[PDB]
Amino acid sequence: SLKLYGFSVSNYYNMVKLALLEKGLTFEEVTFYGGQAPQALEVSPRGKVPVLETEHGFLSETSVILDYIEQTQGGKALLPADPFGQAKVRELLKEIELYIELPARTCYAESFFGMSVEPLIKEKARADLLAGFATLKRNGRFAPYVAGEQLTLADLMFCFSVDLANAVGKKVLNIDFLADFPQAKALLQLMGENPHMPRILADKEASMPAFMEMIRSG
Amino acid sequence: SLKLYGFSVSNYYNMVKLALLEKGLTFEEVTFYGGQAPQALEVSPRGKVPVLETEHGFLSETSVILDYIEQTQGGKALLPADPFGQAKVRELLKEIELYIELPARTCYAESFFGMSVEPLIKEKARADLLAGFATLKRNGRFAPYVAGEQLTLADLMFCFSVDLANAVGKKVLNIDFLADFPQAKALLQLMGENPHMPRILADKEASMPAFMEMIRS
Ligand SMILES: N[C@@H](CCC(=O)N[C@@H](CS)C(=O)NCC(=O)O)C(=O)O
Ligand SMILES: N[C@@H](CCC(=O)N[C@@H](CS)C(=O)NCC(=O)O)C(=O)O
Repeated sequence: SLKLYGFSVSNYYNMVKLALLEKGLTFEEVTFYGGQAPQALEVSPRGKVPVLETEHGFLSETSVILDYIEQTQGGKALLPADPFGQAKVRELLKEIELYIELPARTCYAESFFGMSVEPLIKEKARADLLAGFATLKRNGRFAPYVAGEQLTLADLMFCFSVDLANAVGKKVLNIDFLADFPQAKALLQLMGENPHMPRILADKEASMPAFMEMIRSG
Repeated sequence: SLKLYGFSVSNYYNMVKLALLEKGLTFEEVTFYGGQAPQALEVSPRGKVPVLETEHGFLSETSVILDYIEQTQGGKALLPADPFGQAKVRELLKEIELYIELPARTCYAESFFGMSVEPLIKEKARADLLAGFATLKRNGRFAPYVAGEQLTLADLMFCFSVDLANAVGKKVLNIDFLADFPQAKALLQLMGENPHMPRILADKEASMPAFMEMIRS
């Protein structure tokens, strides 16, 4: 009965969507843009997307949602079998989220929505991203996947964060992070050949006009 | 065996320290300040503190270290047994980290280290902290603990984040967040009565001059 609330232009939503698809699980998509409206905050407490509705109620936060799905659902494992290896996947997932996705996100207004961001914000984003990509290069195994030889949750955070982060680099900061990170470049192409990727990208394109109208409205 | 790398002034280090003490676990403390030095990056890949050393190698990131401890170690459980309840604890912990601790942290230079922060950063922190405290109010159960009737990992993130965020509020932003959040004020006093808190605070005070000296040079 799992329901995934969010929208197909959301990168964090697509991470959960890809996990569900990779694991062959049944789910219903519900269009939800989150935000600060009182009715939105009742679904998602900080107004963030995605949210997973279960028999027990709503769960928000991609990393938390993925762990819940891994614990409770069947289908292909997206973690290794040993505790320390599981924690390494989660370490890499958290590094990409905190030190690549979130800093890149501070510039998405400029890179994607045509609205310049403050110089101080770009300065901090540049430093944080340089440090984030350096952490990933140092800690990632890329064998070929982020954590080693098998697809794991960390690869979902990677493939839907590093693409946008690189676009922010080239468009906003004059830096092509992937140009000198061939391990990462190879993985991004490899994740692009995932059999569920065409579905993800098709749904994203199909959903883009409504999302942009939502933007221009508020 | 377990070694905990970091320093007792670090709030993230203290969260893991408290989890280990609360679980009755043996561990060794190793003074480590992280940073961008090559030798430090070998231990902690983003240069952050704390890091746990296990028989298998180093793990960084407090939330990750706490989960690893819960999954592998003996002692008092700091999560409920049911998987949805565990996820709700982790949601609350993540929300405190991302929406309270990290925005507050953008202002620590001023609140703690005598270095004034830019207005743009102060105004962002104000709006983020107001929202993060609202999220915690609406999602937390405070019964009396963050997630319900029992102490969990989310209370560790809470008791070592919300103290500092309130200090930022009063000193930097002219807002006392806890003044209108009685369930949180009450929880913070309860956590302060934990039998391991005096050791944590004494170690912090003892470690302060060396930390400040590292900062100066
Ligand atoms: N910490 C959240 C962040 C997710 C997030 O920032 N989602 C974006 C869409 S990709 C969002 O909810 N934006 C709408 C808003 O912030 O109001 C998570 O990990 O799931
Ligand atoms: N995401 C990290 C945050 C750790 C963190 O910011 N620790 C601080 C000390 S409390 C630190 O390593 N600061 C020194 C530095 O950034 O170089 C975690 O969750 O453990």
